[PDB]
Amino acid sequence: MVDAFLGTWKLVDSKNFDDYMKSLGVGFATRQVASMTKPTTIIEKNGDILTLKTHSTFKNTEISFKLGVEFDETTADDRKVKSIVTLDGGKLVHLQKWDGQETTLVRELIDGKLILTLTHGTAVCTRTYEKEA
Ligand SMILES: CCCCCCCCCC(=O)O
Repeated sequence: MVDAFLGTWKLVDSKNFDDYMKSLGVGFATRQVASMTKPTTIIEKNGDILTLKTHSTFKNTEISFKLGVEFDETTADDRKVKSIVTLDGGKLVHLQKWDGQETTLVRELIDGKLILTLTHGTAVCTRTYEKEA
């Protein structure tokens, strides 16, 4: 039951993204630009294959995956990670692993908004997306 996630979403609120980027080792100049960007996230499905696009004026990313199947991913900050996306309690949980480190990207629907929670180390960032029609 991934169907409620599908569509086009626009960032409307961000808390502590600088704290998350610093924890990942992102350089101050990239943090500047990223702090002022309002990405568009598009989530599409074709059968068992999900595609997640993140578009912005700064960086674009795209991944395609099947739920529960590991994949190789190159992140926006140029980390080469082993990724798995699963559905857990109605949340879309994206785990990235590299160099014995982990970060989670959890997406949940609350009151029709998409809440993305990013955790690395002690850093927790919350990003709120709203559906575009
Ligand atoms: C340039 C820093 C990149 C950090 C990793 C990707 C974070 C995604 C944020 C989002 O989709 O809203």
